[PDB]
Amino acid sequence: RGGRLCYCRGWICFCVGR
Repeated sequence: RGGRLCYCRGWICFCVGR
């Protein structure tokens, strides 16, 4: 899982941390 996952999809990018 790493820790924080940032997903960028086009002109919007969100990132979630656990």
